[PDB]
Amino acid sequence: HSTAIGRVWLSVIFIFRIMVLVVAAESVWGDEKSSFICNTLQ
Amino acid sequence: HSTAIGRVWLSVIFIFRIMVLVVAAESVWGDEKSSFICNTLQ
Repeated sequence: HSTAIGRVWLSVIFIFRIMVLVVAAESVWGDEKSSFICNTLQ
Repeated sequence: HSTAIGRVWLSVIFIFRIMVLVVAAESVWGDEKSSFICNTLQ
């Protein structure tokens, strides 16, 4: 029922976001807090 | 040749400063820098 601009392009871009997020979830943001250190001793 | 106000009182006060400084030199100020710590990790 959808037109061509959303049937193809929107779905592909959504899959692109899914794949990029999966790649960047465990890898880029895996050590976001463990390696987040501050210069203070508190 | 000195008068009474400096022959007795001034000398005694000077000795008082000597004794107090000797007591407070190694004891009070002995760990002035070794125990001087800062909250930073730098």
